[PDB]
Amino acid sequence: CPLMVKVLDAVRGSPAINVAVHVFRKAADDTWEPFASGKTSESGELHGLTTEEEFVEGIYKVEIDTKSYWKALGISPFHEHAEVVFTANDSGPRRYTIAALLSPYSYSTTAVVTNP
Amino acid sequence: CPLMVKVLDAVRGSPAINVAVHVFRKAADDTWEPFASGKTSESGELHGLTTEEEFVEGIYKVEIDTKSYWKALGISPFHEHAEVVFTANDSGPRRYTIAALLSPYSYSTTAVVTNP
Amino acid sequence: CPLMVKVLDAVRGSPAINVAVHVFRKAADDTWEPFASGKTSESGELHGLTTEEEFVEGIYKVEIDTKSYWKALGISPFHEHAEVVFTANDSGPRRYTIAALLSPYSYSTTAVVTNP
Amino acid sequence: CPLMVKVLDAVRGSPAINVAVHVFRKAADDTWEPFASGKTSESGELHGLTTEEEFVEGIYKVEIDTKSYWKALGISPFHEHAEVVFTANDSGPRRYTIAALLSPYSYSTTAVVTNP
Ligand SMILES: Oc1c(Br)c(Br)c(Br)c(Br)c1Br
Ligand SMILES: Oc1c(Br)c(Br)c(Br)c(Br)c1Br
Repeated sequence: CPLMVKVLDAVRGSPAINVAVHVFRKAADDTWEPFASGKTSESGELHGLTTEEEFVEGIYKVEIDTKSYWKALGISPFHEHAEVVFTANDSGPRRYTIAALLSPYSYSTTAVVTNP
Repeated sequence: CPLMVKVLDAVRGSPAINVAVHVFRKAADDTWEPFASGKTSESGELHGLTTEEEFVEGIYKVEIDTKSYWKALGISPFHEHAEVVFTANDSGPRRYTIAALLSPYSYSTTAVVTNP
Repeated sequence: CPLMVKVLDAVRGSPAINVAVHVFRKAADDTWEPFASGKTSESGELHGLTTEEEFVEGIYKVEIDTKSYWKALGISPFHEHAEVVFTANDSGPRRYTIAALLSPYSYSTTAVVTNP
Repeated sequence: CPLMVKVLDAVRGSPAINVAVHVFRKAADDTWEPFASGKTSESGELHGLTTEEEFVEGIYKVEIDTKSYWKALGISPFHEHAEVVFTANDSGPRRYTIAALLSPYSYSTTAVVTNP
């Protein structure tokens, strides 16, 4: 899988488990079309969202439902979610790991991109 | 002004100057409607985006044009922009400072909410 | 004052108030000698640590007592403290702002160096 | 191995390869004694620093040589290194992953702690 998402909880110092993640791709008509979704595992990771064949060149958006994650832990966070928007595979296929480091009032997101 | 944005450049170690910032408010149609905008100053700050009278409760999105910023510096960026989506609530501190720390392939955004 | 520290709390989304900060300067014996110290204000800032006359080139260490801060809030922390070690250089901007963004199991520190 | 270090480059969006890492443990006499060292792999990871038997309860310091990393890339960074100081195994053996996200003038470090 060319697209992987990893979510970590900066309060507990652990993977953020069962976090919903939705991926969209900008369509020719400039609207966000559903592309893939899933939930993070016990390791805070989400694999198998797509394939090299399906993951074509385009602008993508990964929305991580951080609000539900914090609310489930008894915390009312600042952000509705964490959304990562980026152009992918414009110079050929690449492997993308989208990491998100979560705190109730702050989050960091990083992309580690490597060749297939 | 109850809403301010501050942006920093983690590569140069300085305020991120002249970064375009657009604020949107979610409408009944669930669409994003332009609310306020501007460019960060020499101190990397943007104030005077709104007033207490106009800044009512609701869902807001702050989009920071990080791609144009890195492009101007000749550094290849990953993200199209940095979006901060949140719900403004009156039963909470009155002033919101959205700080964004930028790196070409990584960014963090934090909300510092305080009283006047 | 050419050196200032600002600390934020990523859990509460506010300035980190009353955090102990100690500055050390590396001596010829390669040991750390106390240089300046204080506690962050209600705005999470610490200024007036030194003067331009005293702040000569050399290696400095800023230690932020993050453990005592989280302990006071009843949240189990990971780090003993946050250390920022750097070389001050005259052939570079004159003012240093060391910002630290705190989470119980994660922290980021950034240097914003500017001219007067 | 109960102690792993992962280093990422936030400018290139890739693992930070060949980064020197030194680990120390506070001795009964309150000085930092050498404990283990190594360099990050092509994946930005450093495994095999210690064992469950050797990694006893104590205060540890992981110093990541970020300066040499940036200098080798033609960049003069702010920090001399990134040092993570923490108490380990005080409630029994744990597995620690110390992650460091690097930028020339900023760095973030997070600890993901899990049971053996
Ligand atoms: O003033 C700030 C600076 Br400078 C940095 Br860097 C960060 Br991160 C945050 Br949050 C604030 Br508020
Ligand atoms: O594996 C990672 C972990 Br763990 C953390 Br924390 C961060 Br930040 C990043 Br980027 C990666 Br990739």
